Amino acid sequence: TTIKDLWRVLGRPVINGGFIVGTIIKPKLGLRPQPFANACYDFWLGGDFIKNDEPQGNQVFAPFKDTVRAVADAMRRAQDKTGEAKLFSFNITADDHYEMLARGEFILETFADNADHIAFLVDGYVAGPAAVTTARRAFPKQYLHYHRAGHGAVTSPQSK
Amino acid sequence: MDQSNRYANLNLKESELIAGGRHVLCAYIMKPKAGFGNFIQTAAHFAAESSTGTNVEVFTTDDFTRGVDALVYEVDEANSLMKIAYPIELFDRNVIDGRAMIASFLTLTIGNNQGMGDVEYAKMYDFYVPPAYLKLFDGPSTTIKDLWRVLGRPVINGGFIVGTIIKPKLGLRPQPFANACYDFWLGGDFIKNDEPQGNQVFAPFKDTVRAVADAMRRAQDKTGEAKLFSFNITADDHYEMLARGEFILETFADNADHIAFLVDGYVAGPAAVTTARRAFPKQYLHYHRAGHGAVTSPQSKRGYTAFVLSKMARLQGASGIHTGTMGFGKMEGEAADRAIAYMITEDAADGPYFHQEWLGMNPTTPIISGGMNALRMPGFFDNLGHSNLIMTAGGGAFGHVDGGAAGAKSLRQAEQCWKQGADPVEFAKDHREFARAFESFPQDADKLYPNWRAKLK
Amino acid sequence: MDQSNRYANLNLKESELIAGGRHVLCAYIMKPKAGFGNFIQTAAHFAAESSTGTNVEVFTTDDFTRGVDALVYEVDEANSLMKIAYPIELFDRNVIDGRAMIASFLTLTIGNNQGMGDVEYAKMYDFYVPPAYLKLFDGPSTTIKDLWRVLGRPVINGGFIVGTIIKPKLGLRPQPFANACYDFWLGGDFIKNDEPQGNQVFAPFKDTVRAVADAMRRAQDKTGEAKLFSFNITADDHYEMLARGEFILETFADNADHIAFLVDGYVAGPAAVTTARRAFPKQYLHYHRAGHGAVTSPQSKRGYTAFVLSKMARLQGASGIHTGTMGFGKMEGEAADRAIAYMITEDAADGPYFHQEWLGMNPTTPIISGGMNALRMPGFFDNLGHSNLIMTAGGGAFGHVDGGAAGAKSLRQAEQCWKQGADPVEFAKDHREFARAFESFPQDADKLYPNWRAK
Ligand SMILES: O=C(O)[C@@](O)(COP(=O)(O)O)[C@H](O)[C@H](O)COP(=O)(O)O
Ligand SMILES: O=C(O)[C@@](O)(COP(=O)(O)O)[C@H](O)[C@H](O)COP(=O)(O)O
Ligand SMILES: [Mg+2]
Ligand SMILES: [Mg+2]
Ligand SMILES: [Mg+2]
Repeated sequence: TTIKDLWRVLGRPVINGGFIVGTIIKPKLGLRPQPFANACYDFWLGGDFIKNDEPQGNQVFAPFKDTVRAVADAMRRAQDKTGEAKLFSFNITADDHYEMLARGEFILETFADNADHIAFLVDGYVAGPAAVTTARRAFPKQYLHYHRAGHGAVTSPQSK
Repeated sequence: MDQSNRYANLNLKESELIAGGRHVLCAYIMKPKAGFGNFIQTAAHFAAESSTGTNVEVFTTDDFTRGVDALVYEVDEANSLMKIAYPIELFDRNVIDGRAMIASFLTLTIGNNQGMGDVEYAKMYDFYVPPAYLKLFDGPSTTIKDLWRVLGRPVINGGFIVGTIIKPKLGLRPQPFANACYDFWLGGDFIKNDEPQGNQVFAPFKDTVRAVADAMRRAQDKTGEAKLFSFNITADDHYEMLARGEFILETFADNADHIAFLVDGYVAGPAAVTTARRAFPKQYLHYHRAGHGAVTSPQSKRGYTAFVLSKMARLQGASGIHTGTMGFGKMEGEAADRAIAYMITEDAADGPYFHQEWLGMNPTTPIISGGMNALRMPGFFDNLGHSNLIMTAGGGAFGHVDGGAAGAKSLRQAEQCWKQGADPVEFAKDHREFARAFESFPQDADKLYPNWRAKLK
Repeated sequence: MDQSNRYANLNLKESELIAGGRHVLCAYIMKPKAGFGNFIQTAAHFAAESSTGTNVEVFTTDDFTRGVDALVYEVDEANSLMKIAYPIELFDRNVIDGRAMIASFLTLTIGNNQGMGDVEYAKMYDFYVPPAYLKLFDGPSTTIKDLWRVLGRPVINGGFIVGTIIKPKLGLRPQPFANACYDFWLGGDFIKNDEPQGNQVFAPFKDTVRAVADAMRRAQDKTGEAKLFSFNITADDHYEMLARGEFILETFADNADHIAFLVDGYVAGPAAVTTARRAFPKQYLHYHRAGHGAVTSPQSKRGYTAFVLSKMARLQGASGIHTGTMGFGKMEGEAADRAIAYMITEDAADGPYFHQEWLGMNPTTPIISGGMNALRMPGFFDNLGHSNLIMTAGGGAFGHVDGGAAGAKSLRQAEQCWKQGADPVEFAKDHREFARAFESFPQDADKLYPNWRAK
């Protein structure tokens, strides 16, 4: 999957479809499911794409399934209000391959007719290539968003 | 019962329906049966049976239902033409991933309407799929580019893939089967299973797969060139398809990207095509259409055309589909079938009634097969205009008098002649294997090249 | 190229080919195109393209190959008849369990031969399957007995299952859909999804399944009788079919044995039918044949007949298949179609060309549907001779002027009229739901019972 597939969902040209206006839900951690979804809705009134901040998932104060359901409702509301397609990139990173599958399968089923508006975020540097491949091979029709948190430990020019 | 007031709206404009992007359009050639309704009444009942209604009024109908009715928007009784607009909300979607299914498109648009007692016949000639519905289809994941890359060809306009089918259709035991493979691969690129070859008692699947893998490795060592094989993994059982594909990839090992999977998509159905597309997206999916002629033949006034079949196969995710020889081979076909190839390969193309934008959906290769040989190829290519495709010649290769390798070479040379714009008889004087195709198929040579004897001596 | 010396052996005796048990026999109505070969030459080429050959000689052919050639063994050019014997070794088998696949039978016997440039047309009217090949097919695992048992009927000759289809075909949202189910179930037994109903954006699958399960509980509590539902689980993706079926059974819970699974087997194909048969063998498999008319219609001279389709469906494992109304309803059909029902229900039966022994393979129910209503049923049963079947009437139930429940009772009562041997107009004098079906469908009433209003 490539940006072509995001441009197509947005109704843009599939060749040089242009700039995708995005954000990250901030606070990095701390928003409960409904204030999280309220921030999504607000941003989507003027923007295209939202990604989870890299550590957001299934914290005790923002359970994964409740957050996924509130975000799916916010996507429908924002799309109904604006008449424009909206995208979300969900963190499905886990140590356990079966947890990654369980997260991705739940998201696609929940988003239903908006399932092609979903990207899957993987923290590929800390979880490793095995986690990246789990998402690439299990969900090849969903845009795979590689987040590189931790890379700076070796990539910095300060490191030789 | 006259349902034309509900199901016909001839004041709708086709460009507004296309522009709106909320409807699938289908164009049919139809005739009412004698003693029932007129053309519009019959077309209206056809739309009702293809969307929300039945042959009588039901008291459970509400206005929400009426809003998703399929509508007859254009008729031309003189040319037996009927066009229907299907609201895209009617089509079924997967619960697991929200994607489209061709089974739902088929059920509504060419399902029960094919058994109506008040219709003599109705055949779909074209369909339009708007962006909102088009993007929900799988589309191809692997293309000819992936075969060209393995062959060391350019990934854009990589050219002609010289192929064959292992003949006899059935009857070769595993080692004679693999020997024919090896012989052809000394001069050619690609081999496909003949459509029914699989796990017959006399040619067990695992033994054949192992012998073919050894023949691929020996031909590649002998020639220094990459070779391809397309295996039939068709089964009624999904788990048998998986078991066949998994065994092949493991056995071929470092040559696993040289493998294509063949599915008899018309007889096994879209479910079998989707099993291969979704289980093995990194393996070229070769759609074989055995049985299609029962509806696609122009002799049939029912079902759908080969153009419609080919267009659906691209949505389903075939990497390639058999498009026929366009009148140049042994099966039914016409020169005008070149438009089928353009619909499945281009990003934008014209069907008989609708223009289609593919929005970057991957192309489906036209696979040319059916009574082809070296002698018939130049005329075929003149009609199509290119050779960025796979052509398989079973009888044309294994019926060459000097063997499979010579027959493969004869097909390579045929395309080299067409590419150089050469006269085939003159060209033949300097290309033996191609000149020996004249002697292997002397009935084709007398028809296509009269007096080839006097010049080829 | 004339291949008749190899692929035609008209000295073979059909009775010896049957007795040998080593061949599948197919009977076709075939016409050659002009300017090619004569009838036998064309039939021989047809057999070559349907077994071991092509249109030219290939030097890889050996005598072992010649031994598995399909052979033209009988021709009747005057009646355009061609009969071909296929050695059973030709047919593909599963690597995982050694069983047969209908996809291989179809590929060889009615595959590429349907695109031949030298044939005008060729349609299969009958086929014979010997014991050695027959026993390798799945066959049905669930039958009408399993529905009769759930209904509390005798498991032998349990009788007529009163059914409907939820109409509108599409458009009802989940609660309006479930309300129509509840209403019909107050008078009837069985409800099927209309063939395209599934997971439309306006009627999501899980919401509809949950509302229907609540309606089943309410109708069962109200009536004290068991109710059945046949859900469409058709999908291109095998994993979507499993996901739909698994959700339904879990949701219906203690009513899970009241569920049948509907598969659009002609458009989704044999692969979809086998997914349901093998994944859910304890759930009645309802084969819906939408699209079949493109080849089965007598207007077509290609492909195969409805008889051939129905016979294959029994081998595939359909618990039931739509066999049509045999000319009594809105779809194309002939009264002679009663022989289709007998082929799929009996242990031994005659097709147009071949007698078939089923060796105890389970029967497939004839599912009767398509423009049926209470008025048309007596004539239907008189032609068939029995009512041990499922009949679904969508328009016939939901077009009844007094509602779905009354619609259901008119169907029940019209079978009681036929079973009792009563005159339908006299019977209607004492059965109001039946009588009101005459008022609901007055054009059918005027044709079938001329002076019903006076009486
Ligand atoms: O079995 C055969 O006849 C072929 O292998 C061709 O063999 P030959 O080269 O010897 O003729 C193909 O299956 C047909 O081409 C199918 O027709 P189509 O491509 O139209 O679907
Ligand atoms: O959609 C329909 O038309 C039906 O639900 C019948 O509804 P009605 O009762 O309202 O007519 C069935 O699918 C047809 O009977 C199929 O034909 P067949 O059984 O011949 O395959
Ligand atoms: Mg971040
Ligand atoms: Mg073939
Ligand atoms: Mg129906």
